[PDB]
Amino acid sequence: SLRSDLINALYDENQKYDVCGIISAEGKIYPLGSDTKVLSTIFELFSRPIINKIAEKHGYIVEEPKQQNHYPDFTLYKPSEPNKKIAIDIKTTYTNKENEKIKFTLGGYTSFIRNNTKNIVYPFDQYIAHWIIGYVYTRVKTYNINELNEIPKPYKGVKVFLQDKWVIAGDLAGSGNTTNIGSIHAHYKDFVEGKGIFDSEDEFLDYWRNYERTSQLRNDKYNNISEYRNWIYRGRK
Amino acid sequence: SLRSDLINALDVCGIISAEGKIYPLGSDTKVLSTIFELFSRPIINKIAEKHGYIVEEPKQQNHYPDFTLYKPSEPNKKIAIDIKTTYTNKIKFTLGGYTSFIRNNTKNIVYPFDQYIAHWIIGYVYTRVSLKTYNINELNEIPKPYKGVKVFLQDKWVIAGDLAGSGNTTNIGSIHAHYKDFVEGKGIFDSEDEFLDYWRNYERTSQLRNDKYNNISEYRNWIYRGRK
DNA sequence: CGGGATATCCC
DNA sequence: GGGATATCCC
Repeated sequence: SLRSDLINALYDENQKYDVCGIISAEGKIYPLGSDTKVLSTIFELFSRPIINKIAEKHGYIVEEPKQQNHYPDFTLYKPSEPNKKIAIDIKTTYTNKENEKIKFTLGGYTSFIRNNTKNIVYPFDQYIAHWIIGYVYTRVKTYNINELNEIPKPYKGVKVFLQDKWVIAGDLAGSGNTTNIGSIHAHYKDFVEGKGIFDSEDEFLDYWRNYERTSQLRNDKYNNISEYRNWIYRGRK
Repeated sequence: SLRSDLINALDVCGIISAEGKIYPLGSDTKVLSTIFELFSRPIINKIAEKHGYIVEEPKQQNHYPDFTLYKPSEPNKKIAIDIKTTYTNKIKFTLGGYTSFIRNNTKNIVYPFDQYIAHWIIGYVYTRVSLKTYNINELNEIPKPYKGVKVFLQDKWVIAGDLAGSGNTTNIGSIHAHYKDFVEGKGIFDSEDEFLDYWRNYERTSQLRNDKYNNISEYRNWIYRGRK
């Protein structure tokens, strides 16, 4: 399927290559640093061609944002069906020891999920799927092309997975002032297998559309999945 | 000097795999920020060596500055260098938080704020204009996500404005002007002392700033008032 | 854990 | 001018 093939291509290309730097028209090569700002940029760029090709095999079109700060990284769809869109977002995080617990920031919880047309390419309801391509990496002179093998890398053991956002979503925020949804805090395996805490995508969306911004307000409402469900049981009170 | 030299030392089109496949750039700003920083590190390190200065980047991620230069002899004469980028279709940059290291000497900074003697800003300005990969010899067919790019070096305090560069992330806003004013260093502050005092007492929201000051005129009237 | 840092932009 | 975009830190 579009999805099986997408995961297949990503895992293959990744388990194969390694980006080692940026290159100028003149042929000079600048190495990379081990900050997630760099690696994020790198991993997003490394994925766009693959996404494009797979999207093409399945007759989908691929569109990116025209203005920045608008979700998602890639919007796929078929013209003959402009309402069943797929949202693909590439998220990155790191690890020092291999197979350690990781967590991702999964997007704002006061934007497009609350206001159908807020900071999003297309109105929220036009998408039927929200996929996250997560990358996990381990943190470890200009150059000539003929040197492409000696340039050192600021990363190791790069792992990647694709999973539906709601599935790997957690019940705790990923950020404070930037009010981001936090993912589950787990091993790479649970992400692949989709061992999340929500039962449905409606449960996911409800919990975050009502999540209070601060622990003080949440202390009155709910601070976690257990209290959310109790909150529901009582009649949202 | 170290400064004129770097000024003097001062067309990337993709990332490359050790294999040799060239992955293009996205026409965005988070991309170019990363690009421009990577492009700068070599230049800075080459010039730094010339002057017997050590270059240290951060270990922790949310730690200013991008680069710390210094002679192993004079460890309290450190220089802070930070790369900032903006785009053109007058411009403005975000110049760093005004609630961190400028109010708390050792907060989110590689070395205690008191050990730095200069805070330089290397600014890049680009004019914003392929989902295929390419090969080394195809470099001439890859579409660029930017039409032009200007760069400048300047002291942080000289190009600082009186309005915040961001709300929830509380950044210092630069002056809102032409590239030439940046290079000219046509600021609004009279000194680095005034720049620091203005941003040290800045309130986060407008309502709180409403009974203090929200611009340079107001700050000056507030000082005369006896800082209240 | 949650608040708030890192950089830059938009309604 | 407040709050979006991505991810991290203690």
